[PDB]
Amino acid sequence: KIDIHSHILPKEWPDLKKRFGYGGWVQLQHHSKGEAKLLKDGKVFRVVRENCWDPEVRIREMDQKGVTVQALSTVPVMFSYWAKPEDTLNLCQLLNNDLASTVVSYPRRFVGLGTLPMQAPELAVKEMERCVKELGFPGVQIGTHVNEWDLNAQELFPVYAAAERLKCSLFVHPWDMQMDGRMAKYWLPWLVGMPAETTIAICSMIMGGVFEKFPKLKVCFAHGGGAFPFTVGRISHGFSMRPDLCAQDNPMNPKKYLGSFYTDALVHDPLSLKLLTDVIGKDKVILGTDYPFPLGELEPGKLIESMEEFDEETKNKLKAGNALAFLGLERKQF
Amino acid sequence: KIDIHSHILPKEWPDLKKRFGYGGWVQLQHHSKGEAKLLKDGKVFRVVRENCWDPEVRIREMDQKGVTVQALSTVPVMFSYWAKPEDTLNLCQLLNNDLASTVVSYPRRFVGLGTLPMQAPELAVKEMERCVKELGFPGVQIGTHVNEWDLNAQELFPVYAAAERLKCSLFVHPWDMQMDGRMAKYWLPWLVGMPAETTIAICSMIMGGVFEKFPKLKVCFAHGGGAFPFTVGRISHGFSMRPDLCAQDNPMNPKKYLGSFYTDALVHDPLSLKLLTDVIGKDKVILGTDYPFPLGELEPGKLIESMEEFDEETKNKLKAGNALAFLGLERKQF
Ligand SMILES: N#Cc1c(-c2cccs2)nc(SCc2cccc(CC(=O)O)c2)[nH]c1=O
Ligand SMILES: N#Cc1c(-c2cccs2)nc(SCc2cccc(CC(=O)O)c2)[nH]c1=O
Ligand SMILES: [K+]
Ligand SMILES: [K+]
Ligand SMILES: [K+]
Ligand SMILES: [K+]
Ligand SMILES: [Zn+2]
Ligand SMILES: [Zn+2]
Repeated sequence: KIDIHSHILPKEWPDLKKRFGYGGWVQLQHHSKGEAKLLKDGKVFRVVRENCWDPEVRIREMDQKGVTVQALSTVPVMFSYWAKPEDTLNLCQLLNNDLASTVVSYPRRFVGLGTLPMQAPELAVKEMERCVKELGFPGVQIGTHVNEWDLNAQELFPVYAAAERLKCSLFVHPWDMQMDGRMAKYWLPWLVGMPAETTIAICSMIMGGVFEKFPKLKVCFAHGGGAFPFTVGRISHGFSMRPDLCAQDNPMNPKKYLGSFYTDALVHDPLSLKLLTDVIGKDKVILGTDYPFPLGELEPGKLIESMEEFDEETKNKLKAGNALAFLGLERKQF
Repeated sequence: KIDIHSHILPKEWPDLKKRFGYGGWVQLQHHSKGEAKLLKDGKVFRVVRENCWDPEVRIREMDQKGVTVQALSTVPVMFSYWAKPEDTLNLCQLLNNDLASTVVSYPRRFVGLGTLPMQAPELAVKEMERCVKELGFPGVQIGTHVNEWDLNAQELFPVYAAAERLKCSLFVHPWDMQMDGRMAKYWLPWLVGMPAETTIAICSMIMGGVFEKFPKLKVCFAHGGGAFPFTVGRISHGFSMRPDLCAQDNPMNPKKYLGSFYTDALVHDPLSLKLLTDVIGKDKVILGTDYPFPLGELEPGKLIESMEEFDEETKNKLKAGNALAFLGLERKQF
């Protein structure tokens, strides 16, 4: 029904080294029909298909797979938290506007998840205010960390305060793992580095008092919380054993916040999905696909259809019900 | 009945900075009765009790907790893979001999797992052969990586080949995670760094072809494999979707290796333990405690015994049966 985890790019965008005056950016080249390359200062790193930018193609594959709504967000490599703040804000506004146009073209099939200049919180609050009031976005997508800041950093608290005030949902996506060293092999940053990033982000928001200070803030973590649903016992036990190290910014045990945030259902395995629903809750698991990248779910929702343990009310919660709750929307997409 | 995961230190050892000519080593200083300080070049990093060195104290606690046998291994901070090879080997002789003398004093309560100078595979094979033949150890404890080498590195294959031949089991313990920067907070190196170090180690051994090339090698991973039982779906899926990044040293899928290695049961929560035996297998999960450190299990086997889902045959496999099969020992312990 609803896919909370899908990425989209504009059909094109200007040379960002020319626009801003320094390198490190991502561009897009239509080298042949139906395909395109993603470059970084000339060096290609991935090839994408038409479904990465063309909404016409996405709607076709959405009807084919049974998907009703896609929550569109940018590709996390575009976060650009490393750049100068004024330049990231410029890029965020470019990416957010293209999202708004794609959503208003098919308001029954798309919702928008914006991008924020997280390195400059005063600018990110303003761009969030524009994303909610003007662009009508139900939420934004942010990384699991912002340069040397984990999501516990006090500098980020005005952004959380604004998001809780604006009723702006947060989708926390892992990015900027170590790409070299020992991690330059076996696709380790994707297979292991990204789940570790999400686990760090969950712990950092819990022990940083984020969920405590902003109880109404609605957060969702990608890839089923990473390793958190399995390692929560170790984390919870460690908090109890060393409160001098873990209980200084927030005194509550991390298990208290089970049921205070969401994760997506992208775990590929039924055993992993059952533990996910068992630990996080049947009301806090949302169907996500990572469309259109191949590391995601090929048949959206097939893993939830196959679970004989879930009743039909629970399947419909993971397929679409929990997405509506996290986004703060109603059933207006028949 | 059997605890495969417990650490012990010698009561004393000389000034290592003077023994080897450089700093960075660990010293044990007794400041009070029943307590001692661990120093890294004068700076304390934890206070330990007498049960970390005194075997008499361990015996009393083992009787009171119901533990028949402890597998004694050194504390991973003593791995010393960063130092000169001939100096780390010097330390391995000191640690393994002291480990050996504690086993001969109570030979039905202890078996030894020696330490090796893994940064010099040729010396490691020598000292390991000495451990098995001259000292009688059924295995050794090694880290999840040796400097820039992961456990897939072909430089370490002489260690694996000697292990299959000598019938020497490998207990792989996470160590040398990032300790500073973003990880310097909330005990993250132990709560998140250690499980991730172990997940990387399982992936490197699988995708490096270690289990295929040494099918009789007996390997056990610590802390329930870290994140592997929960994220094996994503790891297996990422292997099939990108054979050009993962399948260049071993074409077999990671799922085919569920059942080719052991993990301990140190996962603290019932749902984590049930998933652990669902993925790794009821015959490949071993009771481990991390004695005497507080992050471990205070009452060994209490979690296993409380599992209503398990039959008595399964509980005995986790309590002692799987440890004996992994260590390759018979019931010489009454
Ligand atoms: N290596 C490598 C490599 C790279 C990069 C190298 C350096 C910077 S990005 N990008 C891609 S495209 C899909 C994508 C790109 C960026 C973030 C995400 C988050 C997710 O959906 O999982 C997915 N595919 C690759 O294999
Ligand atoms: N931070 C910090 C910190 C440190 C260190 C800092 C730098 C080097 S060690 N050591 C201890 S003592 C038990 C122990 C020490 C070393 C490895 C293991 C593996 C296991 O869990 O069994 C346990 N406790 C701490 O909290
Ligand atoms: K919202
Ligand atoms: K920053
Ligand atoms: K053995
Ligand atoms: K137990
Ligand atoms: Zn994604
Ligand atoms: Zn340990």
